[PDB]
Amino acid sequence: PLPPLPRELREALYGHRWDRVIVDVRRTHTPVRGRGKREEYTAMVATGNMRGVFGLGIGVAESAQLATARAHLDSLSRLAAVPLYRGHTLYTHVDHTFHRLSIRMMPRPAGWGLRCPDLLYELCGLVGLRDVSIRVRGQRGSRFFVAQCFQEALQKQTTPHDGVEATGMYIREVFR
RNA sequence: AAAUUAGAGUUUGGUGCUGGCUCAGCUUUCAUGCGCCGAGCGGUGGUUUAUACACAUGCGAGCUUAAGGCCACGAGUGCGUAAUACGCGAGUU
Repeated sequence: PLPPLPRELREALYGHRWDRVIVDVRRTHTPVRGRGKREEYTAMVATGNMRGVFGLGIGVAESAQLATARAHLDSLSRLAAVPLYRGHTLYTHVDHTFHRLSIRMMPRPAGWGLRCPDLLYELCGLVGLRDVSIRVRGQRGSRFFVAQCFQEALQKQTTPHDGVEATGMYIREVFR
């Protein structure tokens, strides 16, 4: 089989910096009419550029290298952009729930460090979150749902630069 | 110049739930093995944790002009007490 790569993505791999993280690789099972038990390796690859554009890719195949390569290229096909404060923290408090998992995410002032669970440490270093305290609640037994949940939870927040043109009201003085 | 939330493994042919068990965290013992006991300056800590069990012996309240004058402060334990207790807040005959 052959995985796809476009033309205009080939200004980006020559463009931004990039890092790659496999989320988890999982072996599923199916007993099938005719020959027996067919398995697929499902692989989940995250890819960011450490400046606030994040990507996820889920891939399914028969063997582990081909599965991780498919999810590797699927993530690099699928990128979404996430606003940060100066590349280290998120704008608001963030709460979200994918499948039924209660993530709770807070901003922290820069130089707090990442106080953060296992895979989400590489995830926040991937997209570029240097200073965030998180906790995940509910059944945390799946890596895939915390990855997808984290992508949507990043996409939830609100940006202040879409106001100053049209609110008549200037937005500055960040002194605590 | 206000200093502020870590999970993972475990259940099933697999997936997700459902809550439980465990490990990684910090603190804690004259704990129990195995090993050193070089020497000094120190902090500190033992509620002999328990027995409010039985105490050998020695010492802990004597001072002072026979006689008289002053020795209810210090130390220990938590039996009893669920409220004249203890804490907090007002006023006192």
